[PDB]
Amino acid sequence: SGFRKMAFPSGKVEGCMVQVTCGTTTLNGLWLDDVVYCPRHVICNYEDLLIRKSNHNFLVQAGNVQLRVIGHSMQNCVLKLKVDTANPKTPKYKFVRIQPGQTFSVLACYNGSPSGVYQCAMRPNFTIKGSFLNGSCGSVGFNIDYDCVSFCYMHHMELPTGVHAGTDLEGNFYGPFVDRQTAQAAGTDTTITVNVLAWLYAAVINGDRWFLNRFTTTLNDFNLVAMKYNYEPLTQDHVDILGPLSAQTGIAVLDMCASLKELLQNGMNGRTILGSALLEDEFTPFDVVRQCSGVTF
Amino acid sequence: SGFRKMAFPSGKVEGCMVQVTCGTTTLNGLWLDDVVYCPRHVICTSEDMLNPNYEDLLIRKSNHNFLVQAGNVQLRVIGHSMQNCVLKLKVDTANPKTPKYKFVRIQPGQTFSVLACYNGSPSGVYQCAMRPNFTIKGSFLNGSCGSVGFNIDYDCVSFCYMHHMELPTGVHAGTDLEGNFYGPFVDRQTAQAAGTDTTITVNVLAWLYAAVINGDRWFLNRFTTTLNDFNLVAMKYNYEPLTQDHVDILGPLSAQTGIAVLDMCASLKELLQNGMNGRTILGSALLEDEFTPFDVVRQCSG
Ligand SMILES: C[C@@]1(C(=O)Nc2cncc3ccccc23)C(=O)Nc2ccc(Cl)cc21
Ligand SMILES: [Cl-]
Repeated sequence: SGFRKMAFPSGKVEGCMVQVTCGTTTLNGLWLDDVVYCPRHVICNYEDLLIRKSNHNFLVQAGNVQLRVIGHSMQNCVLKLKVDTANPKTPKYKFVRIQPGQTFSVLACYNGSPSGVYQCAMRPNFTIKGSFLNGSCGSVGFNIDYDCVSFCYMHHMELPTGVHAGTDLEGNFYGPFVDRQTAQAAGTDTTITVNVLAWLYAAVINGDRWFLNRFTTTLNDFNLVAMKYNYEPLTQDHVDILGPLSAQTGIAVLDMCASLKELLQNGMNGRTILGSALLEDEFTPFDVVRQCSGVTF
Repeated sequence: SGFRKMAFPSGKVEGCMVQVTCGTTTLNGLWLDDVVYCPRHVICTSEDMLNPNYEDLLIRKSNHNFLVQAGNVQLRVIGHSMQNCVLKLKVDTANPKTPKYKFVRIQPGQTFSVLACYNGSPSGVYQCAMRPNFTIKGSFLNGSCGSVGFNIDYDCVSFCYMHHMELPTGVHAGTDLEGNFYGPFVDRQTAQAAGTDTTITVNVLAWLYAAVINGDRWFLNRFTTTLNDFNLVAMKYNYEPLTQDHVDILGPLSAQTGIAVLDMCASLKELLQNGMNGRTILGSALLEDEFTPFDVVRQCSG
């Protein structure tokens, strides 16, 4: 029993974190093979700023050992520093771009030194509600699938509302954001409906059935209610994805949708679901199956 | 900005997790130097669980009965001793990935990260607090025994918990790494219940200071309270008595925000009386009690 916001073990990623210094700016780098990936704003027209830099201007540090930079290129908003030493601790990895609603683990780092690990979700507005201070830039988001680390996020900036914006590891931002000091705002956020439903199934699995009802709804009627409560549209793909949880608990997806419709119109009424007074939307249907079945890495 | 339930990076601990098999029972072990620490109930046969005599069960076991596995490599057990409710298996190989470590016993209200493992393989990491009733509200399935709780302050890993059992309410009970249980619990299948839980008042106040630091002041008020009057109200909501030690511990947060501890205590009393009124504090509709005053300073400043 128990349901917790659980991150993937960060060990495979810790072995990659390095400190990248360029002039006054100090942030984190991801050292994979002989390349160190970091936000391109470490140099701060990035093509013009980078052409003025030499390899010895980038001081890379892995523990107490300094890596010597032998090349530098830019791929969208990420700087790829070619180094002389290939990281022996480089895990099996892939660079994946995640979709909003998908969750990942963030290894927050300051001065190439991992300080904490937390779970979060790519919000529908392409921001993440992270926990970052100055020096956290270059901190990465990842998932582990068997023995392979899928890098999906690299932290770049904090928006004025306290939410965070970053890129995939190919330097492509999530959202309509740019990497410079300018007026940028996080768009109106929405709740990840498929994730709330997954968390309601986890609650059922954990012996919390008060919110269940004899009712079931149509996908059209659920989406009409969901749009009114700033909830993401639930697709037939989402219903199919919730299939295993629906099978395991005995509550059809549209039965749990009638439960969510009642929770949205009526509220929790002094009650909690999995120790929460709010509808949690940062557990995907896969996170619920992984935690309520015990998959290992 | 941002406030998250943040666990310590688990890497230093992952390198220690091993699978301990003794007969039918398979659980996790913590391999530090040439010793593998695991719950002593690994020697029990379920029908030797209501009233196990571990000294009698262990005297019957030999070193080759304990199959220890670190990855695909099998460790050879060369000795075995028992220290309270933990089994210490002396192995022939010292773990090269052994970090700088200490065994620390924690007090209720203290938090720690848990690296949940199954078959000596880490599956997840989460942040926990030792509840005032000495249980933890973990996320554990069968086969998670031996999973450890830790804090990684500086470069040293302080091991504070080893998972042993799940109580009938779904909460978990375990020991420090010296095998001493937290709480009035025993490693027996006998009827054991978690005592009435309470809210860690010092941690709620710390989380309210984190909220002030993050620009959330809606809950603040023009009132102060005596410490006695705060506890009289707090006790009625099942909140732990706030001691002068707790007030002293909150001193730095009070200094940083400019809100005296007893004024933050008046805000808390008001939140207990009124609730949130559709509002949230740091994305929560409930008063969070699993962030110590130290966790708040670490996450908000360094
Ligand atoms: C092995 C066991 C235990 O609580 N294990 C578990 C530990 N943690 C989580 C579990 C979730 C589901 C099932 C079993 C879980 C048990 O089933 N009875 C019993 C009695 C005494 C002790 Cl010290 C240990 C146990
Ligand atoms: Cl303590």
